[PDB]
Amino acid sequence: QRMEGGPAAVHYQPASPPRDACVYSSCYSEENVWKLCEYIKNHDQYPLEECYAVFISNERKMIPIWKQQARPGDGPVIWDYHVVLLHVSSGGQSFIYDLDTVLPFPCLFDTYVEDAIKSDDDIHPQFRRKFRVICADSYLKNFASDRSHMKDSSGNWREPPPPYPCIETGDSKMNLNDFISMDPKVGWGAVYTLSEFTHRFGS
Repeated sequence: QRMEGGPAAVHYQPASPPRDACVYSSCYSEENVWKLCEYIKNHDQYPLEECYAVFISNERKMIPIWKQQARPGDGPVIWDYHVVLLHVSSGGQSFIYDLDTVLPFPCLFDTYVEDAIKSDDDIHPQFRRKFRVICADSYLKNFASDRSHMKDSSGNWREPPPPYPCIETGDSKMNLNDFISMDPKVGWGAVYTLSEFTHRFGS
């Protein structure tokens, strides 16, 4: 026997609708997470300060993620970047909302790290993961994307765009590179190593 123990939110209520009821577009995870942040803001359930947009990438923009819908099985998808929502519940128990995972929606942090992320120990160093964590309030206020990165040079869509107008602010219409970048000298939020990330939010 082992005691898995602070306070565990055993009665946790999701901050989102059911997976299938959520606004989702394949290859637009930055916008899928943005829409979850907007839903949490307009819903009177959880404070926005408890929620974070998490960008996963690296210098070479080649990161493995396991348990992904786009590739069923034991092998990973190699993304240029991926975005999930992190909810740190009042007690300190963390939950991951990833609309692209075959793990539960939402999923306990430790379970998502264990099965989806795994250790960088025996991973080829060029594939190792870094994490930019942005408060959901700061993500909604500062994030802008004109979707120019999803068009070819001829101007045709690589993947069908989301069925609503481009997200913009007063300050910018495109700053997506400042979020995907894992340079701590650019952008909003904090950039973490895997060990720093798993420690901060993991039990």
